Amino acid sequence: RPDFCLEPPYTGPGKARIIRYFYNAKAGLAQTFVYGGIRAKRNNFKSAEDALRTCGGA
Repeated sequence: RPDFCLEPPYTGPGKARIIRYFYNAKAGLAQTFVYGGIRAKRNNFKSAEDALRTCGGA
C-alpha cells in the first residue's frame, strides 16, 4: 500500500472548504473530509473510487 494511505487527512492552511476523500485504512473505505484548497497531502482524492484504486491494497 503506498505509504501515504495510512496518514490522517490534511485540511491544510487554506480557507476553502472543499469536500475530498481520504482512505481510512482502519475502515478499509474512503471517507470525506474538508480540504482547504491548497497544499494537499497525497491521501486526498476527488472520489471514493480513486481513493480505493490507489490505497485499497493489492
